[PDB]
Amino acid sequence: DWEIPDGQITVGQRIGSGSFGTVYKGKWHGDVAVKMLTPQQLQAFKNEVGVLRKTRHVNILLFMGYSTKPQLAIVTQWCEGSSLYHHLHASETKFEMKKLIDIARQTARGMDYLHAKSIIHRDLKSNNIFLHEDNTVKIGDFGLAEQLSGSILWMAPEVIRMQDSNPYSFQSDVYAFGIVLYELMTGQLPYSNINNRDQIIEMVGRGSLSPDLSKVRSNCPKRMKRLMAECLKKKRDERPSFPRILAEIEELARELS
Amino acid sequence: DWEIPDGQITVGQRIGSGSFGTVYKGKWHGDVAVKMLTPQQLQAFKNEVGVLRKTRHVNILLFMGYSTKPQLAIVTQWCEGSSLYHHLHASETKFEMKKLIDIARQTARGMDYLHAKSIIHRDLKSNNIFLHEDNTVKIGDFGLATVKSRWSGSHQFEQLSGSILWMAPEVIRMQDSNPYSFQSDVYAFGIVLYELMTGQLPYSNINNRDQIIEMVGRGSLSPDLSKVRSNCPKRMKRLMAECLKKKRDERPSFPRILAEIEELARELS
Ligand SMILES: Cc1ccc(NC(=O)c2cccc(C(C)(C)C#N)c2)cc1Nc1ccc2ncn(C)c(=O)c2c1
Ligand SMILES: Cc1ccc(NC(=O)c2cccc(C(C)(C)C#N)c2)cc1Nc1ccc2ncn(C)c(=O)c2c1
Repeated sequence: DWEIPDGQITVGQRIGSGSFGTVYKGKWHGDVAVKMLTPQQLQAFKNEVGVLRKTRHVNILLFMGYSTKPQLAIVTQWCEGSSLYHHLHASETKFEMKKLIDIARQTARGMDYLHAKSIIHRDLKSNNIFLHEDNTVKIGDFGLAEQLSGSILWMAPEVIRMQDSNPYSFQSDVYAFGIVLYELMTGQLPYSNINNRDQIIEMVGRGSLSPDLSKVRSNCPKRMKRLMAECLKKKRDERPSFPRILAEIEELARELS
Repeated sequence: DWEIPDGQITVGQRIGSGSFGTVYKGKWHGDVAVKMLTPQQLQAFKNEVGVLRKTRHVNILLFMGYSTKPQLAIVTQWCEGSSLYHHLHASETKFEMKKLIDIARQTARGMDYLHAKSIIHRDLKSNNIFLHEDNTVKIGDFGLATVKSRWSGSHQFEQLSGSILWMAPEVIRMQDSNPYSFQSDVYAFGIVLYELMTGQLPYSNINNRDQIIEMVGRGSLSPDLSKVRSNCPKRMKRLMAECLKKKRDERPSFPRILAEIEELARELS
């Protein structure tokens, strides 16, 4: 099975921490990442292992195993480099249009696979798209934790309204992908001009606010700008599905190279 | 689970073909490789899916799924680029020592993982080490041949010509009809290390295959370790010699192989 016996993993350097969980770099048949969980977090651990063991895709963080003794741990592959957010907004790594579209294609592949497996990511954003060895996209959920300040920009109008106390779906994931596409094609975050977070939460929820699509770079293909606008629509039933998103991106990638 | 429904995979270009198995490049949530088998190869298919679904490692070919309708199909990730054999021997891709050691380190990681999962590779060679995007090692078994004796308990080197260089002395002897082990896999890895550090295949000066089969089996033949390049680390040459020993019980295990290479890599920076 995927259960890793006690004493096999060599837990190294502490990478990040929050309440509930701590991530480490470790050794287990090469480089690995280990996420340690509190004994209280047993159900959450079981649900996270259950979702991760359903995935075998190049563009999804590779699940490798879990441990139950001495503590609850989730073992994945070690990602090398930084997130797409870091590249676009923290560093100033100026990518060529070819590479931008490739990242978008690799992300659509990962998202399309998840949806086919009946998995909603629930928190798709550039901070959750790892650029492994500066080339391969690895979609994961790297968060550890008003409290959702780092996810509001990618939140669909109905998610912000918490519309049925169950506002998450394949369509809300499509919306977040439209925001990732915005980031890639403009090189910036949406609502950069707006100072208050409560203004964003209120105006997006009401329908009074949407990203400025005139901010896209001059070499942004026409098909990409249309698809981004289709992904960002207010009514979720108007948004496309990922099989259509991916085929549109793949057809665009070949038309460029 | 991992069964892929009919009509999902778009089977594209034919990459390679052999007795029993044909491989294709396809589309299924991005790029994929599809291996179609004959309906008569059902047991082999089940055994191959069974072994592949036990693996989740960066340095092992990523299994993605399978289909049984209209034909038996094994779906894996699509590898980009060429094999380590192609880089070292068919081309002249001249790697720096840093990269050579990294390839060996990534291969020892993959091999160590397999052994921990109680998987003997059975046919490790530079042709089965894919250099994905010219950087990440992906160990798989890319052979489509199936050549041997189906009924032959003791059997043939006229169909195993592409694997004899990596075959341990006891594998060639087929002694006990049970010659495959973790130790025979360690031997093949010693030959991959030879290839990396010399830049050449062992016994390049010997013309007859039957001469190689006879002399290696008898103990009368072993690779010329003076052929290693001048910047080959001392630790690497010793480890290669330890991996290539005639008595299999004298060969090291991969946890140790890995530990020696990893410390060596950091010792080079
Ligand atoms: C160690 C770990 C274990 C589990 C998870 N879990 C997930 O990412 C996840 C959890 C639930 C659901 C999903 C889905 C399937 C929705 C996706 N994608 C993913 C993340 C991690 N974090 C993790 C993994 C690899 C890493 N490599 C390099 N660096 C520098 C890191 O910071 C790092 C962090
Ligand atoms: C499509 C396929 C399905 C299954 C396997 N099977 C194995 O690799 C395998 C079969 C049995 C056992 C093992 C083990 C686990 C021992 C290893 N390693 C591996 C290979 C392939 N071949 C395959 C896979 C990806 C490819 N990408 C690029 N290129 C250009 C190819 O030629 C290609 C070929």
